[PDB]
Amino acid sequence: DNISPWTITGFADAESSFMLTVSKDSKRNTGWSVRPRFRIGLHNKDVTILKSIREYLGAGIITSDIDARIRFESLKELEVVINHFDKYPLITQKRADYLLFKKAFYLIKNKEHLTEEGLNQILTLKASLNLGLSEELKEAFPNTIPAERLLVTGQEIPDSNWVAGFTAGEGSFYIRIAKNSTLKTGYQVQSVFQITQDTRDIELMKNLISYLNCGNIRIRKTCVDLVVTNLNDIKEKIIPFFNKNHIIGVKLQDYRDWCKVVTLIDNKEHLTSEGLEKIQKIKEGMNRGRSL
DNA sequence: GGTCTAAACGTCGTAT
DNA sequence: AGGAGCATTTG
DNA sequence: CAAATGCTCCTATAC
DNA sequence: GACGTTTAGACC
Ligand SMILES: [Mg+2]
Ligand SMILES: [Mg+2]
Ligand SMILES: [Mg+2]
Ligand SMILES: [Mg+2]
Ligand SMILES: [Mn+2]
Repeated sequence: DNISPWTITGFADAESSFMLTVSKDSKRNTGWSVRPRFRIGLHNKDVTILKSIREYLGAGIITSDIDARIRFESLKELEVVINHFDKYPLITQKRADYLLFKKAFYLIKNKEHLTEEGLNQILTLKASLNLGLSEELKEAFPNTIPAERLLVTGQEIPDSNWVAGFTAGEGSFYIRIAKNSTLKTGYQVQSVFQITQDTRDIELMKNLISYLNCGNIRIRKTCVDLVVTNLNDIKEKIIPFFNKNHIIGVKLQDYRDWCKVVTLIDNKEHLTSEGLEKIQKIKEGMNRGRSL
């Protein structure tokens, strides 16, 4: 069963990397090797997420050693990647990374990089890309101005599957058991839904809430969590949403278990000892407690 | 004051 | 998630 | 040859 | 990402 282009970019907003590697190479005429890359790497457990992305695009090399990756490094394969994101844009601050990457891509594809002028222009871009220029690259190209980075603002969720894609990456479905004397069982049971993202996209988080019509912002010193704790919102909004917009990967099974636990809470089995014991068993085979 | 939900407040460690 | 470079193939 | 791409190993904090 | 405890205060 094929994936949706929107869950792809959603997941890519969450997990993907756009990269430029600039390495010394005296064999080249500038003395420097310049290449672009696009990659997603994750736990071996989710090889099959990459496989469904590879089936979709018909491009990309998949590896599996200590982790599992899908990479696009040739021009032929990057054309496919750029055809994708021009048609289905990113909406996090990764958009800015992408626009820099795309800039550098054209330079390279057009061979404009085999040139002092090009090489320099490509560094301005690298300087503003993800982690910027390293201490040694800063030395090799002294006082090179970082290219202007688009501050990505006022973004509207383009498709509901974008959310399913993004929460497949940054989302979490867990059950919170709290030691509390004032409950007959001695514990509080709660269903929590969560999305996490660096504070630079707090704007985006704030209207995911508007999009879903539920949840609270939580700033932890920074990061931002979108947290839904309200049981009714989980019952009427979150579950039916993800029932329509499918999570991909192993998280699907955590979602199912979680969803099963919501029913139990809904039927109030969490207020009886047998209920609590049952939930604890499901919960312990869930997220961090699942296996091979 | 008993029982409970919501959510504020808190932290660990590795998948990404 | 993000990084860098040696190894090998290409034209 | 020199340029492109393959392959594989290093780093570390946003989730 | 996912696990844990404390606090505000609703409802009976
Ligand atoms: Mg991320
Ligand atoms: Mg994950
Ligand atoms: Mg990082
Ligand atoms: Mg993460
Ligand atoms: Mn992530």
